[PDB]
Amino acid sequence: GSELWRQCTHWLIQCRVLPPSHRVTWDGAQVCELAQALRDGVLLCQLLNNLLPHAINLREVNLRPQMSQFLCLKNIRTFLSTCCEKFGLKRSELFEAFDLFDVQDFGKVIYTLSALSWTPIAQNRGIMPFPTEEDIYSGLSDQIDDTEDEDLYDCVENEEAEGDEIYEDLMRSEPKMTEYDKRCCCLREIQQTEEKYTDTLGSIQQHFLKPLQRFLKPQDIEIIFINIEDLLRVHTHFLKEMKEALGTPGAANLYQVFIKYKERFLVYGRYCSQVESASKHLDRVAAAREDVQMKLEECSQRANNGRFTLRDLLMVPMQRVLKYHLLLQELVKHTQEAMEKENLRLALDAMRDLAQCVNEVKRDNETLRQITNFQLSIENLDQSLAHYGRPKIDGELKITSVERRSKMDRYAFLLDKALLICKRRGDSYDLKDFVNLHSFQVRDDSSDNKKWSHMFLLIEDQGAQGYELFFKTRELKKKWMEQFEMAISNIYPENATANGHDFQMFSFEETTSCKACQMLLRGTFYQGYRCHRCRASAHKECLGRVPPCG
Ligand SMILES: CCS(=O)(=O)N1CCC[C@@H](C[C@@H](CO)Nc2nccn3c(-c4ccc(C)cc4)cnc23)C1
Ligand SMILES: [Zn+2]
Ligand SMILES: [Zn+2]
Repeated sequence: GSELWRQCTHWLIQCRVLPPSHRVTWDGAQVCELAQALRDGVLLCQLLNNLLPHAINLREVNLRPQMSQFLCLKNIRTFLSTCCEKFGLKRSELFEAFDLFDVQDFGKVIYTLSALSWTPIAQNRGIMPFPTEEDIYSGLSDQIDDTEDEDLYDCVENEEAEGDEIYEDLMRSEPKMTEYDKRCCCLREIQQTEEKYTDTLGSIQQHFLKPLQRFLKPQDIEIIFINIEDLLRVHTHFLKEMKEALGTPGAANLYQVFIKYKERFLVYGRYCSQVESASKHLDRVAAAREDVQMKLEECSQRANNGRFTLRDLLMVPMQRVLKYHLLLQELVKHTQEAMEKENLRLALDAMRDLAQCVNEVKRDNETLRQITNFQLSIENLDQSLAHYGRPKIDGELKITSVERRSKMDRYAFLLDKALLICKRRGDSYDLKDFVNLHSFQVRDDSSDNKKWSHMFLLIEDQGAQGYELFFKTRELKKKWMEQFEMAISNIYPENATANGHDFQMFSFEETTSCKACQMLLRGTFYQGYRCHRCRASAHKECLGRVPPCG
């Protein structure tokens, strides 16, 4: 007998889609909060996965589509497509992507979730459908833009979950006391998981790599396996040197093994950057060749008795390097001697930085996936989008010239170095104007609260050409103007031109270190800045601390 959207919320909490502590759950919550929570299609996609195992492959979901209408619509459509394919819903029971994204018909989205709650697939899973037996969605268009909600995704599967299962299934150690005894439990775990790790590396080389060489070209082996044989080397040595440190009573040398191997573990950059490319190539040679497909089964049978496939095993190196800081965090907790706790604290710092190095590669690999998708959907685009930096924001806007008065309804893609003025042809987008942001600057003019009256300007440094940018709400103007400020700030960062330097956004392809903080320029895409004059490379926040140019 409660309003239908409140029933939907309760069904969503039951499907483990919404955190029970979420504001949407609370008394007094407005229907707009449910629309904001479902808008980007992430929870909706998770909802189908919670009802049906592998209804949606995580690689098909954009897990954080913050400022991208493009990524949001892809998610909503995936959710919608899976609904008729795997849940057997009719097109009449389904809503159109904009009924949710631009809250054109929110009731329809609720009806669809009700149809979904009433499907057997869900009914059987123990979950109570809804309803058991007015007009509040009309003002939704006006309220849809409101606050980044980090906590909204608490019930969403991480990208690294699949890999963490395979890792823990393998590293599974056999199963109160004092701090020293607990400290010894940590040391034992560090060695036991490392031994299994080095053997797992060995298993990949011996039962997969070497036997597959008879089936695959050296080219295919390089793509699929990368530097697994080099990782085996580093670890075979790391294992020997770590055991020596654990061999001497007291293990007050252990931390130095970690430090020495921090630079040696840089070989992971190569592994992390090519791992997904490897997986897709492995998946294709396997799908095309029945002989390779059968050999992989035999390799899996002879190595672990069908427990792990090669595809699962190749996810293990990224997981191991993420665990080092966790195994050291627990050890340092149970280390109650001032110098030894501080020595291991330095090793922990070195392993946390390696965990950040991992995550930077992952982020940049996700950014490239986004860029290549933008590229395919954008027509009349001659330029390669990867030369223009990171995507900042994308969606509909209204535009005119500085002198002109009549506004044109356009679609825009903002990246660090460029603004792409488009007009969509259904799903594809026509590039009408490619604005290079190098010569432009943002100017806001206060002169309100009328749809599309919220405007700022894009003015050229030569005063040559201009643009008046109009947005539906004051919230959308705020969102867009902040991203333009962020973009322009990345083009001309603080201290870019200091001490004779000409620091510009640069995408390093070779392993470079910051000339100021000595730390790695982490990642594979626009990692930082370069001065063409003295060839100095730095982090955005480090430009001040760089010695002068010549
Ligand atoms: C030279 C060959 S390459 O393969 O290394 N090569 C590829 C193309 C991209 C290159 C860009 C450089 C820029 O500085 N980044 C890294 N190099 C080494 C390592 N890395 C990490 C890293 C380090 C440790 C761990 C555990 C995980 C990740 C992150 N980021 C880089 C690098
Ligand atoms: Zn310089
Ligand atoms: Zn730096």
